Amino acid sequence: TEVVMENVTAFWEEGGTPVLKDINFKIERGQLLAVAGSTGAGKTSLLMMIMGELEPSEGKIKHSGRISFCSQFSWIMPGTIKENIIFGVSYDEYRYRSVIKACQLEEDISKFAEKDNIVLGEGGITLSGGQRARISLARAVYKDADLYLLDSPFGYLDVLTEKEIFESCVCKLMANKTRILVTSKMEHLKKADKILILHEGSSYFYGTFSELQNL
Ligand SMILES: O=c1ccn([C@@H]2O[C@H](COP(=O)(O)OP(=O)(O)OP(=O)(O)O)[C@@H](O)[C@H]2O)c(=O)[nH]1
Ligand SMILES: [Mg+2]
Repeated sequence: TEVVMENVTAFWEEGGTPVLKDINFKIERGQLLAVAGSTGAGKTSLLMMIMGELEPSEGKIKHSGRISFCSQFSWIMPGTIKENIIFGVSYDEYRYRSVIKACQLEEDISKFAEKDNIVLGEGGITLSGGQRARISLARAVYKDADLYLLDSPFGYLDVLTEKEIFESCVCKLMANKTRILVTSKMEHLKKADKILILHEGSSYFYGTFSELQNL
């Protein structure tokens, strides 16, 4: 197994109300877990626990190896679009090209005279919300890691573009990788190996899309 939570309860503030309550799941190596639930349900907090920023007050957690995290808040640092995606990782042309293709960024980049050397975050280009989101996703996917934590990475994208990038990037390009995707969309839950729906910190549902269909 690659990631396990067993009877996990946790608090952001001692004496407070629990942000996660008796959470249980298991992800095998290479599987996809979809994490869903309304605002404040605890989805980002669950990712923070995997990254060691929140410790459990009850229960056990298993995870090993390097993590790549994509925040639900897209961000850019001053530098080229290539520098933002590589972000200090060693460069490889094939790997880089495959990521920008999977994130539909080749279309955006081809329109600039400077191509991948277009400068972001320095007052020149003003990126759209969807461009910043796809760049942030590409940055997280380019990093080599054992576990990918993709926190609602499809911000500002229309539903067809989100569907296409879910398929090209999360399902195809990342097919061999252990993935946790915070998402609410039906196709993503249907394609996931497991689904965890959180509600006010509790497990609203844990299982497969097919199991939920049969209910
Ligand atoms: O650092 C933190 C983070 C979160 N919290 C508190 O943990 C609770 C869950 O906060 P989350 O940030 O985990 O919820 P979420 O990801 O499911 O919500 P969305 O992004 O979809 O909007 C929230 O009630 C928050 O106030 C803290 O107290 N401190
Ligand atoms: Mg969140």
